[PDB]
Formats: sequence, C-alpha cells, structure tokens
Amino acid sequence: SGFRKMAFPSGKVEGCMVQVTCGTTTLNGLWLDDVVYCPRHVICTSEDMLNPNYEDLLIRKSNHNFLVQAGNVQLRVIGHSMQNCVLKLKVDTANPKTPKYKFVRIQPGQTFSVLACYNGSPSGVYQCAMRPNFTIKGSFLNGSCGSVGFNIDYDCVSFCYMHHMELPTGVHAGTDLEGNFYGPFVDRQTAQAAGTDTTITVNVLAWLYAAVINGDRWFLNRFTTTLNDFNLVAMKYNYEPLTQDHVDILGPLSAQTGIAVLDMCASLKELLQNGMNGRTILGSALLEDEFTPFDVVRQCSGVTFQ
Amino acid sequence: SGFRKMAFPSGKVEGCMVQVTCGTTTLNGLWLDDVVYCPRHVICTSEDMLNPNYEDLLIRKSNHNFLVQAGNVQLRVIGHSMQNCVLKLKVDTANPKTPKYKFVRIQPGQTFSVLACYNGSPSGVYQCAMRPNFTIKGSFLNGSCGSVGFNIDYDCVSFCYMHHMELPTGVHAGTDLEGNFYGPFVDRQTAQAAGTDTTITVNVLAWLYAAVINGDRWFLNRFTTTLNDFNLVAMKYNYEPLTQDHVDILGPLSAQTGIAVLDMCASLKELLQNGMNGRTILGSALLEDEFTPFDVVRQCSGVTFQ
Ligand SMILES: *[C@@H](CC(=O)OC)C(=O)N(c1ccccc1)c1cncc(Cl)c1
Ligand SMILES: *[C@@H](CC(=O)OC)C(=O)N(c1ccccc1)c1cncc(Cl)c1
Repeated sequence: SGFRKMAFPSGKVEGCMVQVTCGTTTLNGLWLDDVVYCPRHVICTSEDMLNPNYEDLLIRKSNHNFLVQAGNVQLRVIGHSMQNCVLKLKVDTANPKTPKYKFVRIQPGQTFSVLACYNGSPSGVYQCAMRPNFTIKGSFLNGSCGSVGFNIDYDCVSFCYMHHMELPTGVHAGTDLEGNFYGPFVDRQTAQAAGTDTTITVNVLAWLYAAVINGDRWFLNRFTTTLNDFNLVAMKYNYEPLTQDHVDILGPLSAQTGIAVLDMCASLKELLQNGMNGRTILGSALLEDEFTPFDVVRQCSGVTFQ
Repeated sequence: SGFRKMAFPSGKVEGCMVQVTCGTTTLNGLWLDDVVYCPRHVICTSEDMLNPNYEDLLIRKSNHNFLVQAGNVQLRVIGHSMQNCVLKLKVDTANPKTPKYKFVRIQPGQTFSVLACYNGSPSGVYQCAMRPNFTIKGSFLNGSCGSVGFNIDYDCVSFCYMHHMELPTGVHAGTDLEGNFYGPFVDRQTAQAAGTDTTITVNVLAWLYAAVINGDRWFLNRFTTTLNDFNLVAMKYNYEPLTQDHVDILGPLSAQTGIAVLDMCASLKELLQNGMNGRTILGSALLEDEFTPFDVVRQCSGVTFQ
C-alpha cells in the first residue's frame, strides 16, 4: 500500500541526453538514432530572442556551428534542419542506446515523467501533469531547455514534451517532439502569460479512489448525486465538467472499491462545499488532481516496464 | 523556478535489478560485481515466516535452489551466505553495468530515491525520507521486497535501503545493504508496529526557505524568536528539537534569502499556532518535512550527476 507521485524509471531516457552548443548558448538535446533534437532557440543570442526570424537565423549557420557532446565524446554534426520550434541536428553516429520510442502528443489532464537535465547531464526525475491551460508546474532552472517529458509502455518510450521556457507565474511551457507548442505560447520574448486554469475533475476522483484503496474512507457518505447536479457544483469551484466517458474510465476503480462513480461525486461535492475540516487524504490537505485513473491503477496494482 | 519531490535518475540502479527465486518465493535482488543481495526471507515459505530460524533454514539450501534472472538471462549461483537480514548470492558473472557504489546507512530525517521493482523489473521511482521512527512512507505492493533506496553523488550510487515489509499502518520497514534493519523491526511475522513519529523540524525550515526562493512570502513576519523559545513550541506540536547544528546547516539558505534562521523559526511558530488560514505554500496546505537543506539547495541551484 501507500501512494506516491511516482515517475517512470528514467534510464532509457538518460542514455539519450546530450549537450548542444551554438555560439554561447548551451542547452540539452535528445539523441535518437542519428538525429539530435533540441529547441530551435539555441541558435539565438540575447538580442535575438527578442523578436527573431528563425529562418533568417538558421540559414546563417553551418553544421560546424553546432557542437554536440554525448558525455565526454563529441558528435560530428553533418546536417541540420528546422521542424516547427525544434532543431534536428543530423550526426554521423547513431545512438547505440536508442530505446524503442514514439513521438506522441498528450492531452491536458494526462501525466508524464520529466528528466530534468543541465549541460546534457540528468539531474532529477519527477511526475508532471499537462494543465488544462497547457502549462506544466515543473521544476526547471536556467539551462534546463531541451529536457524532455515521457511515458513508458512496457519497453517503449513515448516522448511527449520538450521544455522551452518559464512563464512569469513560474510555470513552464514547451512543445511536443515535433516542435509544436503546447498551448498559445511562442519561442520569443513577449508578455505571454498562462491564462486561467481549472482543476482536473476526473483525476481528483481517481485519487479519491486511490485513497479508498489505501484505507482513507472518512470522506465517504451514503448520498449520491446525478451527473448534471454534480457538474453544476464543479462549475462553481472551477472544476472542469465530468463526462460520461470519464464515468466509464472510472469504472474499474468503482468496481474494485464498490463505490459507484456518482457516489464518489457526491463525496467530492461535500468536500468542495465543506473543505476537509482539519483532516488529510493520502497525506494531502488539498484535493490532488495530477493522478490519472491509469496512474492509480498502475500504482495500486503493480505494472512494471522492461 | 518551481519545486517538486524529485528523485535521482534511476538508470544506474535499473541496471542492477535482478529477480531471485527460491522455491515458490520470488523477489528482487541487487546485482553488484559478482554478488546478488536480497532479503533473506526469500528462503522462507508461508509457515516459515511465522517464527523462523534462518540459520537452520539456510543450511538446508544449496546453490541450485536459487534461480537468479537478469532480464531474460539466468545467472548461475556459485555461493551463498547470510549477512544479518540479507542474503549474498555469489554468481559466476560480474554485472557489467555495476556503477561506482557505496553501502551507506542514513539518519532519520535524510531523504533518498526508491526504485520500486517487481520480478526484477523497475516499475517507478520516487523520493522518500527516513522518518524519525525509522519507517518510510513508501509505495510498495506484494513482490516489492528487495527494491532499494539510494542517493547519487556525481557518478557514485550510495545504496542506503533495501525494502523488506509493510507494517500495519501502511508504512514500510527495511534494512541497510549490510542487512541491519532500520528501527526496531524484525523479518518475522509479529505484531510489530511503527511507534510514535515526529515532524522533521529542520526540513520544514528548509522547505520554507525553498518557498521564499520561489516567491511565496506571505508567511514571513518581522518578529524573531530565540532558539529556546522556538523549541518550547516545537515540543508542543510534536516537532523535534532544532539544534545549533541545524541552524548552521540552514546558514547558506538564510544568507541567500536574507531571512535569519531564527526569523524563519518565528514564522514556523506562527504557522503552527494559526495554521495557514486557507493559503498554500509551494502548492501544499500542510507543512512539508521531507526535503533536507541539501535537497533544497540542489533543486533551487541545479547540481547534476554523471
Ligand atoms: C534555457 C535557456 C538557454 O537555452 O540558454 C542557456 C532555459 O532553460 N530557460 C530559458 C528559456 C527562455 C529564455 C531564457 C531562459 C529556462 C527554462 N526554464 C526555466 C528557466 Cl528559469 C529558464
Ligand atoms: C515481498 C514478499 C515476498 O518476498 O514474497 C513474494 C513483499 O513485497 N512484501 C511482503 C513482506 C513480508 C511478508 C509478506 C509480504 C510486501 C512488501 N511491501 C508491501 C507489501 Cl503490501 C508486501
């Protein structure tokens, strides 16, 4: 038993992290087969990141302007190209540690692991959710650009995020691995800001089920509610709507605990209207929304990856 | 910016996890050079784990009773011995992925990463603290026995924990890698229970400094307090005493934020006596005590590992 914010083992991704240097700019790259992927703003200087023309900036570069370090070993760049907001540096060596991988774009509400990296060297690993407003509440310092987020399915790494920037509220914005930003952000220095967020309702319900699985039951009650009547309450507390597909996705957790989904909604309703009155749920005094139904089943049932 | 419960990259440890089978019992082992380390209760059956004589049980085994699987490759056991509560299985192959490592025993209050494992296959990674009562609040299911906890210092893995059992309150107990239990627990089925816990005061102060570094300042005040007067308050809320060495360890964080340690203690005092009155600190509605001063400096400053 127990319940923790648990990331995927990071080793398959550690073997892909490299350091990319263009001029005085150093950040992280992702080395898969003979390609290194990195934020295109590596080609920008201080005054460039103001209002840059990336096509103009890139035509002025040569392969030799890109130094790629795989540990203490230098990779010769033999081609370069721009794909949306990412650079693709073709190198002469395929990475012998390339795992089986995919590039997948995730949905707000889904979770992933982040291997935070500096100078191509992994620093730490932690679990993140894509917020409804397409930001992530990460932990990133200067030089973390190019760190990636991912999920693992058996032996296959699904890369979903590459870190680009921090927004003024301290939250983080980035792209998928095709270079397409999550949300309405750009790789220039503007006054861009996050924009309003909501709480991921289906995830809170999953975490309440995780709590019941782990023996926290004080918040349960005999009442039920309808989906419409619950969604009226969710609106008022800035929770996003619950759909029938959410109810269906919560089916297995419902059947394992014997608590109907709509009964759990009644419990959530009471918690929103009354607070928790000095008690905790799974060691939190807040309603936690960064565990998906899958995360709960994975952790409370025990699936590994190889 | 941002602040997350962040584990060490796990790859150096992933390469050491193996599966150990004795009879019908399967658990995880740690393969370093030509030795596999695992809980000695692998040699016990259902009726054995009641009141076992491990020396009697082990003399009845042969090398061939131990099947060790390193992935889809079987390791031939060529010797076995007991060291306290762990088994040492000598195998004919040294692990080519052996990192530079040490066996270190940690103190209550210190943190480490856990690579949760099942059938020798890593499942997830997360950060844990050693509680003052020598338990850990982990996330472990049946079959996680033998999963290890560790820290990484540059390129060196300091192994500090091997998981053995879950206690009746859902918390976890285990040994260091010499087989010596943390706390007053035994690898038999008794009515053993955790015993009373306290909050790690110096860690809460470190996390308050992390919050200030990250722009949460609402809990700051102009008052100060003395070390004696603070420790009177800590006693009353089940916090453990703060010492002058704790104050010294908090020195760098004090100087970076310009908030005297004893001023932060005044803030903590106010938070204990008043609660947080609907506000949060670093996304928590509770005072968080599982970040050390080192964890805060590492994350808010950016040290990597290679
Ligand atoms: C990367 C900055 C870079 O490539 O130069 C070393 C970086 O990590 N940045 C960043 C992005 C945009 C503009 C300046 C700096 C970053 C990312 N996350 C958080 C923070 Cl504080 C900075
Ligand atoms: C390991 C049990 C084992 O070796 O048999 C497969 C295990 O993970 N155990 C455990 C320990 C002691 C007695 C029974 C089972 C365990 C550890 N942590 C949590 C839980 Cl729920 C069980």
